[PDB]
Amino acid sequence: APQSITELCSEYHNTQIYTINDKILSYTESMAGKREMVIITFKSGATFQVEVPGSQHIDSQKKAIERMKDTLRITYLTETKIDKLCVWNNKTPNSIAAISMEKLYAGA
Amino acid sequence: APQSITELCSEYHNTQIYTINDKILSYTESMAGKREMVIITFKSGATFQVEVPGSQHIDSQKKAIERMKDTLRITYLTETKIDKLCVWNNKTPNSIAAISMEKLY
Amino acid sequence: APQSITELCSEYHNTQIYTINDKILSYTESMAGKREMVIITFKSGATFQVEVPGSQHIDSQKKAIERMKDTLRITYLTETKIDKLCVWNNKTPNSIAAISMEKLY
Amino acid sequence: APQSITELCSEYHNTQIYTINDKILSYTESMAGKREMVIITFKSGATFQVEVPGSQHIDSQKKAIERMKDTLRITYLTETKIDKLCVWNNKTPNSIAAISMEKLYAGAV
Amino acid sequence: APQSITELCSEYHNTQIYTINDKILSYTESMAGKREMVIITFKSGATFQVEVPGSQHIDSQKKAIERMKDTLRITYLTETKIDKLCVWNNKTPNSIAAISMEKLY
Repeated sequence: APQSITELCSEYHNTQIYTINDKILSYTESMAGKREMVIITFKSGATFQVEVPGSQHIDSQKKAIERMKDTLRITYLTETKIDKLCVWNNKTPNSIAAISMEKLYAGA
Repeated sequence: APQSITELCSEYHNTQIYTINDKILSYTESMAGKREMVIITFKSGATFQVEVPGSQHIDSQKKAIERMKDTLRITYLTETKIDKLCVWNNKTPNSIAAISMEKLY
Repeated sequence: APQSITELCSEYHNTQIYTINDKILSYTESMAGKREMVIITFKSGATFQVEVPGSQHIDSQKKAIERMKDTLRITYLTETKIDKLCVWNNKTPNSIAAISMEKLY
Repeated sequence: APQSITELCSEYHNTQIYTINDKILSYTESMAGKREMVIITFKSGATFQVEVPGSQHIDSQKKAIERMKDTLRITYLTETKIDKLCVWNNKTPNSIAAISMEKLYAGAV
Repeated sequence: APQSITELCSEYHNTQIYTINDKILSYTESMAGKREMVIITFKSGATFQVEVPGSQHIDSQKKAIERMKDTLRITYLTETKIDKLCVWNNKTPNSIAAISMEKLY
């Protein structure tokens, strides 16, 4: 198993690491039919989504998607700084594949 | 996929964006049979609901409804400011379709 | 759909609105067989419960009950002030049907 | 339905109320096979568990067990004071059956 | 039932207790197909994971895994200090089997 979000992104096609290093500016959540998704944007202008569950996803991904949306909401509400985002750039807005957060009052 | 709550609202009939720009005044939650819903109101007088799961909803719009209700509760409790609300105006009170929040911290 | 907890309570028999206007004094949760419930009390002496899921509950209520119990726990932990409680008075202690929370902010 | 954790504990065999009146000292959670449980201890030395789901538990107890573990974790994290604990003393460590939490009150006893 | 994380770790093969005594430095969560996992690292350089649900895992382990990932996220967000970690060292990075947290105030 990968030990980094970067290492993890390297295993997929059409993924790309975006160094956010900032907290979420806006959180949008929809329960509208066929558009059950979450959209987050940063002051950098960057906009991402946790795309509507469908055929692009496998079964094990069902819970992961819900968890990802749970994470984005709590991250937004607690004003937690997001470090990097591994996203699929072949989707508009870019679909989130993985998220990493780092509390840096130290190093590594 | 839409990149905005406004853009998302544009894809539906009977929807309408309400610029709330305020925190939830009251949170009401019911578990009473046939009225399992959540009602939120703002000091503006505006009142909205996350309607009882019915036949008007598609299969896995089921999880989204629960999540919407989870979001409204945590938003209320944390006194988080809600920006906009895409709602279906063909329901009384207006049913929530999407919610957007932005912290200009 | 009702726009108020009071309006909602009016639709049911054996319900009654109780103006709590106070935070939860005690939170009791049981996972003991046949008594999987939650009991909350206020300094007013008032005691309420989210009764054990049974034959009087339709399947739409199943998630609502769990949500109600989730709400009471987080309300208690965050010391959030509860406004009103629509409860079924034909149960001892009174069973919670709906809860409303307001804020003078 | 009982109106108290004490009244509730009275309905069961092998149960016993412990007046903790303190916050959780340690929270231990395991996902190891056959030992999916939670263990909490207090500075009093008292140690309790939310035992691994099995035969002794029924089917509505399934969600209640998960909820109990959810409650212990949030209680621990928020440093919330636990009042009493109705536990089954026929298990080691004692298995948690119910938990009660009181929130101050200058009105007094 | 064991009464300690260390006593619990002793019941398994390929497990090992790591005394972390520190808060999580980084939290990584993936929903990418076949890599639905969580990775946490500490300033000590130590890196652990809650491995992708597979075959080693029985069935009641399904909820435990989700719970473990829920715990790591909330622990990270609240900057809570983790005491010990019982992990399976036969995986890279080491897979988390159990976690213990203490206060000592």
